[PDB]
Amino acid sequence: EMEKEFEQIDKSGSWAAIYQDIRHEASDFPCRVAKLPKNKNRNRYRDVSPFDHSRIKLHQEDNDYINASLIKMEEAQRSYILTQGPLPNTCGHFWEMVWEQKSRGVVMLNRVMEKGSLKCAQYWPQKEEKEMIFEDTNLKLTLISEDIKSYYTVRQLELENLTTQETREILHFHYTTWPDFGVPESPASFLNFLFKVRESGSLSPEHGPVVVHCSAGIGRSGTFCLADTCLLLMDKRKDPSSVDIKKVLLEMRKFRMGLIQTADQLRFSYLAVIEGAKFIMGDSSVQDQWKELSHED
Ligand SMILES: O=C(O)COc1c(C(=O)O)sc2c1sc1cc(NC3CCN(S(=O)(=O)Cc4ccccc4)CC3)ccc12
Repeated sequence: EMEKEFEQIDKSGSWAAIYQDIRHEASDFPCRVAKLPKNKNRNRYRDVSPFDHSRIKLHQEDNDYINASLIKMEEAQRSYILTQGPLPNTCGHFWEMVWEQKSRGVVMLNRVMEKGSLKCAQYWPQKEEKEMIFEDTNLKLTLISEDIKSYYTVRQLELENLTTQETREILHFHYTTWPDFGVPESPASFLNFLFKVRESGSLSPEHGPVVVHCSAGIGRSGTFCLADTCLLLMDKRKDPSSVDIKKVLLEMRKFRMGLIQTADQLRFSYLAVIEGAKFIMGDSSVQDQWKELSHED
């Protein structure tokens, strides 16, 4: 169905119309807390807000607000937290959220500078010997190691609750070559990275939801989660034909606005899912193929 649909859309060249259709149907819920005056400086973009019903609340009495949404995919049985790139004033909240939600993985799909502008704060330590303390949320963060590939880096971080002295390992997955409002180089490079996240165990139901972020937390992040959810649905039923990508996206859009930002990002999601289906249905060669085609070395 999906590969048929994909061919029928490319032929008619109607990706824009298909994408706009989803924009039209998409849920609309209030974002009243996000729009409170006291939270203006907690939002990176005026027009990108978490719905009240699905927002992550910080466990504090001062101000519980963070620009983050819990995407809870009931049928798939996987949850994601989509959030904006933290601001210089919300890095402590970002890590507070990771701690409180018991996340094991953070997926970052942007660079700190893109198109000459700063799309995200430097919210993690770049050097082992220079750890970060977030005074406001009483948290310590230390770079333990990093594994740099050509187009993505995986970092091991240690997060410490300074109140309890409890520590956890966070894995940081940083895709560095995904342009804003753009698409990955190929399905292969995208899937190579997604499977890295998967193979880390960071997506396990044993943990809290993985935190996923680019700059606004909706375009690239939306693309990432849609592809992952569709592959997981397909996997559970071992039935690629049972997956309706647009339906999955619309469901996801119940939890955060604007997920997937361009028609081509939607088109790419189809490509990645169709290609990833090969692995799901038992082709044990494609994963090595993606690794080679990704040029990660
Ligand atoms: O590929 C990417 O990751 C692109 O990421 C983005 C940016 C970046 O600099 O990286 S800026 C930006 C996005 S997405 C986005 C959306 C946006 N506004 C959208 C938000 C979603 N809506 S909606 O879901 O339709 C609800 C709505 C909100 C406001 C007005 C009208 C409707 C459409 C406008 C403004 C800036 C940005």
